[PDB]
Amino acid sequence: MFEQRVNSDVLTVSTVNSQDQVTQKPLRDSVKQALKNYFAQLNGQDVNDLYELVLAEVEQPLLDMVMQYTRGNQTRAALMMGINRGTLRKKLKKYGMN
Amino acid sequence: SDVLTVSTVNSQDQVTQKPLRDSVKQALKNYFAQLNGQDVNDLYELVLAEVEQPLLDMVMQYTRGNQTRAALMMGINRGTLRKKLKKYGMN
DNA sequence: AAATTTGTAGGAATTTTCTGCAAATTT
DNA sequence: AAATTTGCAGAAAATTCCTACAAATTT
Repeated sequence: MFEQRVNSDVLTVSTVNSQDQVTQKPLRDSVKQALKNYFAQLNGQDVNDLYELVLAEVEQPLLDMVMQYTRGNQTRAALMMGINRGTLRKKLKKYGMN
Repeated sequence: SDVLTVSTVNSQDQVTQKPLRDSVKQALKNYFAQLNGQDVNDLYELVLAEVEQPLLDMVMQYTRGNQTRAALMMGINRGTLRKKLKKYGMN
């Protein structure tokens, strides 16, 4: 009765294919494509912060959404993110989301 | 100004960048919509796993398997990098 | 009025980083 | 032959979690 949903198809993005068909593709692929374009627009400059870069680029919307979902409730949000409430405040403050 | 973008196409077949953060936002909106008050429990690890894997994969490709360069580029410790690679069975 | 959340902080638990070196690999 | 990387591990540093409670807010 239940068809398998693979971990990569849990967070997906609408894409358009060669037959103008709208299909869900993994978020993984978005991250992959962004990184491929990032490397391509690098031209040998030195990087030392790529993890923090990506992490910010991904943490901000996550906090935005879980806060919208919990209607400002940091405790449910923390419980739902699977992180400590203090950690959540830290992150929120880090991104000016207070 | 935006370093991490993806390519989008509109109805006129014009291609345009958009921040990765928009993708993440869309994916989460779809996620929250799809579940009806079912409990979400470990969402941070979820997303973090969904994002760390293609990152490791791409930086390891870019550094041709060189963990030291990968780790330096990413700005984390070589041990941390190894740990993460083990975590996702990329070793 | 009662239940929940919020702000806060000291301490414990865990994770990351630092240092350093023998062995293996790449150059 | 030399330089770099790898694998590893004990310790320091940093981060996250736990605990607990008064104050504030929501139900």
